[PDB]
Amino acid sequence: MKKYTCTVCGYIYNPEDGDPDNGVNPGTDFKDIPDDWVCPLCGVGKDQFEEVE
Ligand SMILES: [Co+2]
Repeated sequence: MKKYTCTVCGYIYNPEDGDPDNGVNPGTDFKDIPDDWVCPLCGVGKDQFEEVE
């Protein structure tokens, strides 16, 4: 699975780690994260993220 970065603040979503404090368990692909989730650091929505390639 691919890493995704927040293009506003630089937070990296790592699917191996998830974001468990906000209910995103380890092993969750970015596409499967609920669409109301926001960047844990800067608070922007998923639409400001992009695949790290
Ligand atoms: Co951010």
